[PDB]
Amino acid sequence: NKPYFTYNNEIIGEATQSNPLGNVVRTTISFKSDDKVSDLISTISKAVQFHKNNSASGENVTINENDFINQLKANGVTVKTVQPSNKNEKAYEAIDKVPSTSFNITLSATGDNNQTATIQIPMVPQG
Repeated sequence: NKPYFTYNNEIIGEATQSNPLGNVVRTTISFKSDDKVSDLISTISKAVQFHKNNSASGENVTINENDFINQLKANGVTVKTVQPSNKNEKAYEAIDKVPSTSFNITLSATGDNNQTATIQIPMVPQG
């Protein structure tokens, strides 16, 4: 009766003893220099739904942006704050430099009865 994610409405499996990569989504999110962090999070969030138990309707995953950027940074992405050119513009965070190697982003959520589900989403740099 476990909580679970879907990605574009496909049920994502658990990591199992036999298949420890059972929760790696069959997708790739591409990213490149100048991509807005908000746009990458939006792409992931549109695709991912969490289910707090086996029969529950899907709910939006809310991805913490600080956690997300720290995952990017640990995996060789450098991040820039693009500064506003005057007081009427807003700063935003964007991909600065990309690594050569793919990596997974980890997303977890806690459902009913403090049961946690985790999925891994592959990130593909374009150079």
